[PDB]
Amino acid sequence: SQWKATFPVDLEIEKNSEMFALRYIKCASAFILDRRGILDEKCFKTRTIDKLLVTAFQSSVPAAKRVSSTFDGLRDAIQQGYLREFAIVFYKKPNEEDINEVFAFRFAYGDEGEIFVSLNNGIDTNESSQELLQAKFVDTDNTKQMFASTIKKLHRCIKKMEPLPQGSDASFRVSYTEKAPKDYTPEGYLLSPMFYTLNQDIRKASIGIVCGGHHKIQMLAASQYLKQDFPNMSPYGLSQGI
Repeated sequence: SQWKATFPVDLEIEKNSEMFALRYIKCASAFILDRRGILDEKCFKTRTIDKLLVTAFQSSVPAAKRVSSTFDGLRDAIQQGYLREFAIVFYKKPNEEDINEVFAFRFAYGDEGEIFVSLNNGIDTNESSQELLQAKFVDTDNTKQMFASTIKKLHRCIKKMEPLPQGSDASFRVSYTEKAPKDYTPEGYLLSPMFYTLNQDIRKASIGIVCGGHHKIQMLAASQYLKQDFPNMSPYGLSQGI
C-alpha cells in the first residue's frame, strides 16, 4: 500500500528514474483504460498507493497481460533515451487517423536542452514544450506528491468527459527522440510512418508533469468528449495490443 510497493525511491538515481518512468506510464494507462471502459472490467484491479486508489492490470487475464506486456519493449526504449512520446489513442475503425481521444505521455531526458515542437502531428505545442522544459526534479517525496496531484487531476478530467462511443478501438502509438536509429522498433511494436494528428478544434487538457531525476513525463490529453478545454481517496511505432 506504500509508495515503495509500486515505485522506486531515491529517484535522483538514473536506474530508479528509468524504472519509475516506465511504471508510471503503465500505471496511468491502466487507470485510463479502465475508466474510459476500453477493456473488460476484469482486466483491472484497484490498488493503493499512499492515500490514493489507483488501478493496475490483472495479468491473470489474457487481454490484460497482453496490454501490460506491450510496455516491456519500452523499457529499452527509455533506457536508451529513444522514447519521446507514448500515446493512447481512441478511434473508430476503419478510420485509424480520426482520433476521438488521446492521452499522451511526453518524455524529456536529463536536462535535455530544448525539444523540437512538431508542426504536423501529435498534441505538443510551444506552450506544452516550454512547461516540460521548465519542470525540474526536486526530491523523491515531492514526486510522490506530484504523482498524487497528477492522478487526482486525471481523475477530475475524466469525470468531465462524456462516455466513449460504443465499440471504440484503441492503439498505443510511440515517437522517438533524435537519438533513435532510423528504423528503431521497440520489441512488441510495429514500425510505422504514421503517428497521430488532431483536429484543430479538439479540446485539450494539460494534466501534469511528474519527474524522476533523469526523466520528466508530461501528460497531455485531447478529446471530442470534453465539453471545453480542461473517489480515488483510500519513424514511429504502433501497438494494437489492446
